[PDB]
Amino acid sequence: HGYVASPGSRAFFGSSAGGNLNTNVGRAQWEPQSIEAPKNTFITGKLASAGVSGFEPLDEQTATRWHKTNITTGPLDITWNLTAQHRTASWDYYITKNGWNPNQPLDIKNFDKIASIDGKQEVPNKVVKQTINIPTDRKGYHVIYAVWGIGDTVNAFYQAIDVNIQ
Ligand SMILES: [Cu+2]
Repeated sequence: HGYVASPGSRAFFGSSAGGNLNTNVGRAQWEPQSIEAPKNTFITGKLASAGVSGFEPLDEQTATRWHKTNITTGPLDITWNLTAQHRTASWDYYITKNGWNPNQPLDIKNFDKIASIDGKQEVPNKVVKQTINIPTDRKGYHVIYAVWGIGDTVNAFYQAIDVNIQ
């Protein structure tokens, strides 16, 4: 169990720790760490919630619905907080392509992978800091999809992150 705290994930921003910068986020208000589903679950319109019961409000998609963190292209520091550390297989990061439609349901086919870090089947610390590169053809509102793949189960934790790139 864990979430991306920086840049704040869509779920994290729903919690008091995230400043309640997103409203009406269902279970994300209290447990943004709990978005757990089998690996390779990428159902169109159900990426933000990973299809998980109680997280449905996260799946709404418009250009103005969610709070964005202002970022630049190039290096971006990602910080996860884990409320329950687990042996880890992988960390994968995707971002929406230039030209994607922010008023349409999220579809993984409209993202590129942009980083992949091997967990080496070890147990990470409760704060995990990684650096990924944001490609320079991205400007404006984009969604980063951060995926923590568990080493000793068939599951992953899924974190949609709303960013405004300038
Ligand atoms: Cu857990």
